Amino acid sequence: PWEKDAWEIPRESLKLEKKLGAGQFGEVWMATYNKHTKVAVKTMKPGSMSVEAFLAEANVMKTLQHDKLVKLHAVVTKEPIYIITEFMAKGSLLDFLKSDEGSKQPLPKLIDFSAQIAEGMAFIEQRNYIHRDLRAANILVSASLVCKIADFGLARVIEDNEYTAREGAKFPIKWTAPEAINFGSFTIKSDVWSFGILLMEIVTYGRIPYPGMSNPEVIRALERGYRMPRPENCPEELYNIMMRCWKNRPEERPTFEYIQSVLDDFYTAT
Amino acid sequence: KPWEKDAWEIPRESLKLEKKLGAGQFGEVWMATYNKHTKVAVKTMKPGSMSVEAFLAEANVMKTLQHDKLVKLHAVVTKEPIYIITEFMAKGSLLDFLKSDEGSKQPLPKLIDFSAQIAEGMAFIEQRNYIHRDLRAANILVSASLVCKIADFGLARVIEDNEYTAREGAKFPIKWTAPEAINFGSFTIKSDVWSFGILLMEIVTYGRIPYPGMSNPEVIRALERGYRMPRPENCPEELYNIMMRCWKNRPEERPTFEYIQSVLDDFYTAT
Ligand SMILES: CN1CCN([C@H]2CC[C@H](n3cc(-c4ccc(Oc5ccccc5)cc4)c4c(N)ncnc43)CC2)CC1
Ligand SMILES: CN1CCN([C@H]2CC[C@H](n3cc(-c4ccc(Oc5ccccc5)cc4)c4c(N)ncnc43)CC2)CC1
Repeated sequence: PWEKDAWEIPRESLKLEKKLGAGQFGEVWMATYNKHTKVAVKTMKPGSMSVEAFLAEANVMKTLQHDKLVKLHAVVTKEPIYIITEFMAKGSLLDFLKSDEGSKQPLPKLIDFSAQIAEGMAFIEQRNYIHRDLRAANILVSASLVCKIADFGLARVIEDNEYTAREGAKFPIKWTAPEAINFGSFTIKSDVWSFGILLMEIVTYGRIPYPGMSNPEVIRALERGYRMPRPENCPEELYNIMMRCWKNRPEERPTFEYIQSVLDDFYTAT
Repeated sequence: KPWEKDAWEIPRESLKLEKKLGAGQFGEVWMATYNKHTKVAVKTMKPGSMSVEAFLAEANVMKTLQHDKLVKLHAVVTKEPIYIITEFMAKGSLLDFLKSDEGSKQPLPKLIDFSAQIAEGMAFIEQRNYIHRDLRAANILVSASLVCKIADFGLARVIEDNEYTAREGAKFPIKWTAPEAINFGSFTIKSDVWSFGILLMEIVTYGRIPYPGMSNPEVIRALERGYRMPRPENCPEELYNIMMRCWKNRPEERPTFEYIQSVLDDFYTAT
């Protein structure tokens, strides 16, 4: 139980133990808080995030408490910002699906992963929040194989400046619904499109979306009604959900409440 | 057979509009036949979009801007509303071509070829102390043999701002326009250079929107803080370096089109 009164904490309360990896806009560490609590710490790169803007958003994030969302524990306000969360022992779902243990998960387990993520996104949907960067790399997996959504809303507070431009694409074209690419219209419905791509990621154990296709080829193909074909070992029930998520009109995409209910039914059937 | 060089102001009756090519904000464009034998394009301006006297004054400058990489301005019709008669370009706009089945398959050397052709045309405009004012892939035309020609050069200056054109939305697009042109109406050959950089990104991405995922306010504030579009997939560093030169904050620090044309010509043969 993280101490409820510990929100803005000093940097010295954290002992960074092990570097888990380096991303575009920050690094993540396994750490010990106050000599006793194992946590994860995301240290943002200098210039990636404003303290005032992040804190204003992080005070919304921290209220998004749900079993399928990574728990946001604390922050460090000194530059550059630290984000302190629960530690997830099996890392990202993308890495897990491409590991020895995760590549062997049977189809019912894959459906269960998808249903867990859908339940978390249904919570975000009910709370009138938006993830903005849903993909398997932003799903974390616990020691007992519970999937939790990470980085919810974080893309909104990563600044676009000379420092972050050096790091490349902020959002990946292949996961992003057409209207957010073309019009910056990020909504829960653009999250629904991304969830469809994530579902394909899960069923393919982490294959790149649209294999063999460049980003321009993906955009133009989607405009002509192309959608990723159903791959091997993908049940039609699962593929049909993906196709619903990839409707061209955002308003015609299903709710996450609908998605979770259908995924839950297909889990028990499998 | 080439256009006759004393047929400038022509009667509307000399034109047979054959097929509408598309409807724009301030006018429409038609494939037409002139005098029963000459295939042309006709841009018919919407009523209220242009003054006949102001247009004629500018059109008499535009018609002297004759160059292989600029669309040839043949004739005009002065009765309201104005018609602009030019050569016909069989593959339409470069933006549409890059998003078509055939144009989406153009190899990288061809994309560099297109860039160098446009740069050659802009170097001519630069040498003639003219200003395009609305350079983007939508305003480049492509011929049957894949020659790229610059269209609408100078036309934005004679589109009126009134109750009629205000209903058509934004006159110039924010994400294509140099900051000093947005902020102070400072349209120069150097703001064209900025726009050419955005056009070069359009070409290498086969027509993607500039600044994907970003609103217009987000683009303006990001640029003020040194953000520039990152190098995309399958964009050589040579080409991206030219874009970055075009996007210098200070206009006088942007290269000339004579420089851009020479560097793109070098990179073309290398590819
Ligand atoms: C080749 N791989 C190497 C490992 N790389 C990544 C390294 C960091 C890993 N990682 C990332 C996280 C992690 C930590 C904090 C965080 O911040 C927010 C959370 C919610 C809302 C807003 C912000 C988001 C994510 C993580 C973790 N908590 N517990 C355990 N591991 C974690 C996820 C994998 C991925 C590529
Ligand atoms: C979805 N698409 C549908 C097609 N839309 C456009 C429709 C009009 C097309 N189009 C436009 C032109 C065209 C014609 C006249 C003209 O006027 C000036 C030229 C130079 C200087 C000043 C004025 C400018 C451009 C065109 C063409 N010449 N020959 C062949 N096609 C042409 C270019 C594409 C673009 C959007």
